[PDB]
Amino acid sequence: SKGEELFTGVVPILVELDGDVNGHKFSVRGEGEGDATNGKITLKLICTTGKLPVPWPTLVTTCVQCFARYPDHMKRHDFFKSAMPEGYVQERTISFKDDGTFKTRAEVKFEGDTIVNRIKLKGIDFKEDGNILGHKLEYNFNSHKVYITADKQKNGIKANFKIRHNVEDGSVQLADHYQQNTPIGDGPVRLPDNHYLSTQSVILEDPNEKRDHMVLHEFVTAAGITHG
Repeated sequence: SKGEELFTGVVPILVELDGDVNGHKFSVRGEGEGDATNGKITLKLICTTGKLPVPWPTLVTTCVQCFARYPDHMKRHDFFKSAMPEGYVQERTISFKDDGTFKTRAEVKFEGDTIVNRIKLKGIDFKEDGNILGHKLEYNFNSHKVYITADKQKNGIKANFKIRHNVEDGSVQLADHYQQNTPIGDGPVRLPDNHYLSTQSVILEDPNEKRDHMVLHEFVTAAGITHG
């Protein structure tokens, strides 16, 4: 169908985040491009309000899963691309184990020849000396499995996963991710069989950049289904 026809080449990405964490109001704007044909996503995210009140690794999951590499036999389970022309709504609850929680609502839609991901984030109950508000998380990212299961009742999908953050002392700050995606258009989308996304990420910096920013590389590939 359509949707999958749009991600055949490189598609620009624009990210707009407006956040409130414990009263800290910030805004992130990022630029990049996507390439589902290989699993690739490239973003540069800048904090336009100044210094980010939280570590950048906390915002990776929040700041485009339609750019995943689905194998041919599993393309009938690509919910993200099937709903894309109109877009989808990505809702998330992120529960940091020993600290506050994030609540995010995003609209990921097509704005012309550009993929736009507009997010609203509100986190509360954070420790002023925790690993999040204390900036004790390492500046790298791990590899994780994103478990995607269909949600027939809402004509969408739900996904769950566990986000290993490395802390400066060699411990791990767990961010438990609960997610649900619902299409914005009034159309027939593909509800998938149970599968997962094997994700590899890379967090870098730009040496010539004086702004609070993060450069995010994403390589995600879907698996978990042998048709039979």
